Amino acid sequence: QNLKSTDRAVQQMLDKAKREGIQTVWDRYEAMKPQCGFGETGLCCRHCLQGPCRINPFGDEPKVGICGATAEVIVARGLDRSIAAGAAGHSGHAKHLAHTLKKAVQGKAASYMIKDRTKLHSIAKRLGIPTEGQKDEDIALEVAKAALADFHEKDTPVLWVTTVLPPSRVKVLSAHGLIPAGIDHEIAEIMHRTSMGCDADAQNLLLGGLRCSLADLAGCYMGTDLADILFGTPAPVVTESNLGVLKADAVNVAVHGHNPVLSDIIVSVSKEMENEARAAGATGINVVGICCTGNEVLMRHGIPACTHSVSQEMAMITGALDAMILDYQCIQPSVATIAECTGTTVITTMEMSKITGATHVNFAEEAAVENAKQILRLAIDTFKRRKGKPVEIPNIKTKVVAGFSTEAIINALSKLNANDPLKPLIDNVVNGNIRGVCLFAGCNNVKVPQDQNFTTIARKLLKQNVLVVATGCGAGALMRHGFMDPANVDELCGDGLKAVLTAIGEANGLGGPLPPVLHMGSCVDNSRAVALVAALANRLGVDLDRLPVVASAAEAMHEKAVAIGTWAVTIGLPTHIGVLPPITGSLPVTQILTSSVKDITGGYFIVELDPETAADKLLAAINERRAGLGLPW
Amino acid sequence: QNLKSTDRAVQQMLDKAKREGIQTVWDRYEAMKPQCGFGETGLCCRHCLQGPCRINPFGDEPKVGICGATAEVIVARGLDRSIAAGAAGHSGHAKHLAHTLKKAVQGKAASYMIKDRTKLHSIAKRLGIPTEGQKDEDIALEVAKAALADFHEKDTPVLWVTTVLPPSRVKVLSAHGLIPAGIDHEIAEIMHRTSMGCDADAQNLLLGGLRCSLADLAGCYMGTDLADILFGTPAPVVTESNLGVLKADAVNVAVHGHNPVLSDIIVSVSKEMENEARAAGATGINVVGICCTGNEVLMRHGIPACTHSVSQEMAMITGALDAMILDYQCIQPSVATIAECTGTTVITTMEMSKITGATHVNFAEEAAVENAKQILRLAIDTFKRRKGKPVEIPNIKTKVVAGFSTEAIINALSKLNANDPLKPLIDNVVNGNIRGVCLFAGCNNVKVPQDQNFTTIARKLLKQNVLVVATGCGAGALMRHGFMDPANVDELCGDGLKAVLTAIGEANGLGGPLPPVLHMGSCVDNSRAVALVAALANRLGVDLDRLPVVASAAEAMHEKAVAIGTWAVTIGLPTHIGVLPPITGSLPVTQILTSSVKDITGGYFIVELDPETAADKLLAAINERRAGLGLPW
Ligand code: SF4
Ligand code: SF4
Ligand code: FES
Ligand code: FES
Repeated sequence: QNLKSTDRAVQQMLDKAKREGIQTVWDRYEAMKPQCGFGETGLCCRHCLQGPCRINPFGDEPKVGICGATAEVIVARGLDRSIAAGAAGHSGHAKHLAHTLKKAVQGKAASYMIKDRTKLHSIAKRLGIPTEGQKDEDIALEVAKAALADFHEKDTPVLWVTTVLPPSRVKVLSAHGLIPAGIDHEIAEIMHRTSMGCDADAQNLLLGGLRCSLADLAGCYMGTDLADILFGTPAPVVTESNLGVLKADAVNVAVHGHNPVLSDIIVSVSKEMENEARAAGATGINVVGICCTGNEVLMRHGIPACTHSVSQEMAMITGALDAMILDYQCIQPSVATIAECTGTTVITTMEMSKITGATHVNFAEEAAVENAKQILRLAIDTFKRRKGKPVEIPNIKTKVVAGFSTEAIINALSKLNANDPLKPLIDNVVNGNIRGVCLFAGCNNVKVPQDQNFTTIARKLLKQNVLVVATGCGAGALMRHGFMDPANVDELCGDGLKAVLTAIGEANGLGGPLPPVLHMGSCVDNSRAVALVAALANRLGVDLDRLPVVASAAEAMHEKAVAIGTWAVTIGLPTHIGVLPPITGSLPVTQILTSSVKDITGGYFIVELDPETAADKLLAAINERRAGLGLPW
Repeated sequence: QNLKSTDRAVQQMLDKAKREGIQTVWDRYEAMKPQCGFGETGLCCRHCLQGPCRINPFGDEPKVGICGATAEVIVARGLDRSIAAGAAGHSGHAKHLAHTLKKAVQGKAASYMIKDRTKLHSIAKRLGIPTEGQKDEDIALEVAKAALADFHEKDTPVLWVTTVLPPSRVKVLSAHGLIPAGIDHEIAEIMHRTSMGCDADAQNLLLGGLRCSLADLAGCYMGTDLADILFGTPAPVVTESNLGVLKADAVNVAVHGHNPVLSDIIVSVSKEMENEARAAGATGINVVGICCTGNEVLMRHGIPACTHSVSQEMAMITGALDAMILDYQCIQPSVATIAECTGTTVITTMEMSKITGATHVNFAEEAAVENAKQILRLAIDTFKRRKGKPVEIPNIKTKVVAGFSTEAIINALSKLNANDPLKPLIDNVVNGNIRGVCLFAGCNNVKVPQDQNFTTIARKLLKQNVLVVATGCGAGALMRHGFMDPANVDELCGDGLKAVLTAIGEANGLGGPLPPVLHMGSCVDNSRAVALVAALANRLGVDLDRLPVVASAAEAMHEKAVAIGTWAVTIGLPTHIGVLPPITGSLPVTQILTSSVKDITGGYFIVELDPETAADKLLAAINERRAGLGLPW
């Protein structure tokens, strides 16, 4: 089972599923082999009904699409629709939060409120919305208004791009026409330009894709900003991760999907319902997180993380998961089928994301506390029905220190330098105690043994003194393998990095270091990494493409991860991807994305499936930047 | 060559291309056979990097997507992205026109103006924009404002849906949550819901697709409205079609693509440049149309139509096409490669639609007359370079009467009844002289011998007294085979229909009938058909799904045609498609789109690849509606 997952709790559940004849994501992958080579290389097009068209990677005909579309056009068009789809998901998320903030300050949804007043005012100030003399509810109205207005064309470009990147970066992107006009505007224009008989120049196509990736960044940043206003900016917290956080004698409820609008409320109400749960024979309600909405409540409330991404079905296989509460994105629809076997109540809550066979409970922000009790009451009923059944919760978990928003990282550093909090970080970059910064982001992928690329690359970078930060299921992978436990700093970290992590943790009075990897939050919270890196660029007076900062989507899966990787490249970072994206069928497109895009944005993709080799390449990219700043490396 | 195209001019050029070794769309189709069966049935998914996933239509594994996505989810998600892509193209078109109207009345683009004042005021009135006491430029500002606002969420739904359908239809659609909130909003929500681990219920998915098809209708209607304001509402015109409208001794310039913003200007300036052309040795500038922008200038200016859709390359093979001026959509990118062989100058003009190897000339509405002269001067240079070369223009053309906007049809009918212009049409429906109405729309497709389904079905309906109207390349197909020449009414039309066409043409004082098929314009001008049908519903006091009106996308190709077919079904029409859409891999999805959707919208798809059989089915659908209104049939 070690070939399927490096997670020991997951291996245990794989044996249980095998015993019980429950089919998993790894079984459905095996049954799909060998996979279509035209699709894996990107050489397939179904954009019109004359299709499908395919192109042999090598050999004889077919060599060209029926309408004349070349390999490089087919490959670029497919990549562009992937980016637009990713943009649409982060965008839908952010829009949901904007409507929620508006409803809240309109007296239309009392379960919600302005919790982070300081964040509200600073966002307002960055957007140019006057706060002086204004009611909080009115400033929030204006901020929600601004969020909604960035989805479409208007007199300004998308402000959740132009106001969050340093002016030098914005000017570089404007010079190539890459600043988005509107988030949903860019998505539609991509779908237009990639439809039949439209855009048919690889460079032109890919420039459109860079601009749409910045629409995805906007949606990520907007999501983070709005969730922080509504639910609070994260600060350091300690909790646990992996299947052992389930408790046989509790009502176990997974929150799964993406939007905290839902899960934050589940968390607060579940506390209101402890006695009801106790009456039904449970110790209480055990809320646990899966995928990004689980990261959101881990970051803000210390809710333990159960599992992530590719292994999400295994939480159900324990037999102890009473409910799985979903909103949207990255939920394997297999869970609805598996539920019949495992007794789990799968509940969908959003009108645009249903799963045949799951129970659907409309979630209205207006009725949030009421709807959440209805949902938790299904959970308690389910708990009562497994009275007497044996469960198999692997007794396996790790300790997780998390909650490192950019504000929290700045505050932590401020203990070493109150008026110039970034300076201590930059001092150690310069003296070599910190070689550079690597962001791990994105998914697990069934083609890669689960977490093997994230932990292999992270180990080699940490030994090399790289400051490692993580989000989404990259954070999931590293938390489940101990990388967020400060007790593993001695084992994992090079001396220089250890020194810095220890110097900062001591100064935050905890007699021990920060953890080996800093968990910066959900995948929209990749925007936090951007804020940090942009703050560093600004403090240094250089652009981002001169900083010794890289990203790694080491086991990428979702269209969203493709969108994130592309905007990492667009804002100037060397960006590793550890799964093959469908571009290998076109050497010209590959060459653009791994090399000449350096001349446009200064970032570039690093395609490398071998994790030790990837680590080497990421170190070389870091050290090259070090060299360009005139530092030793 | 009769197996490739039923057009004799196209057959002649196919022989020339074969002789000269120039590869065509039919050669690239042959080279693609046999085509992938997973893609043709819809059983393939590439929405994440764990893919590609496929599902055997029959047999053993694989039976399910790696994430658990079932055949019916994969099929519905693919269909939904097709609809969104179609919506995005009609939407981009309409947006282009809205910005153009705004620029114009802002003094920012003098080449453009309000030409149809009456249309401006009636649109303003239907939108609720006050006109009383207001300057035309201010009303136009407000109308452009309203157009732009329908792309996004706001206090009202999309008004180019809710104000163009009768209230009873809007209430039916609202009851199922099908009214779009915003055009680009719906496109992005589709891309979101169809991304991995999101919407996974076929019924839910397809309801989203119906709503996004109404966003496509909005964009079509908005495009028609805005192009009519700027360039004039069409009125009856006489011209010609097919390759014989090219003239060896003229500068032959094709306008190709979709937006009249461009082609209308090419038309007017080309007249300014006749002497320049005469100086270079040409008789003058011969502007001819291809695909929908060619329909637009045919409808408004009587510009002859050269060719359409699948056979567009053949205009170049004549050796006489000096320039092909493009904006976006449905242009085979092969034209850039073919140009090197044929001497044609291919010119792109829109930043989001370039073709490697073509010359690009930025077109700015602000500089429209200047840019258009630069472009025509490339044309004249090209003409001069084929001095002495032999050309092969097939001496083959048809006469085309066209320009039947809904306003023109109402005016024509008004000659038989001034204050109740629709009544004479309805009288003849009732007495049986008109069996019902069929709209032919959409593309040619290389899998079908060109035009064979459109003319076979049209012949059998016309004999049965059906009033046939047509748009886009369905209009192209029928015009090129004589169906828009009033001299063929005796041959083609049943006696009842002949009677009516003759009664109306005589009353419009022309001593002869209207043509056998009424050309209602480009594919956005399918909205004109909607206005007519809605006016008929309103005059009858019934909804559209009680009218004896059907649609046929008999040789569909583009995502746009899929979008149009789906909104035809959504507003209540029996809607034929004559090519297989990728839904056959899922019987539940097929059953929804061909049968239970009747219970939701009253319309339904009719999938039939055999044209005689299709005609039978369309007649049965018409006669069933006749029966439901209590009429004989
Ligand atoms: S767009 Fe071109 S390459 Fe794609 S399916 Fe249609 S004919 Fe084939
Ligand atoms: S979304 Fe599901 S069915 Fe589609 S490629 Fe990914 S794993 Fe396969
Ligand atoms: S030919 Fe397999 S993905 Fe299309
Ligand atoms: S397997 Fe051929 S279209 Fe994907």
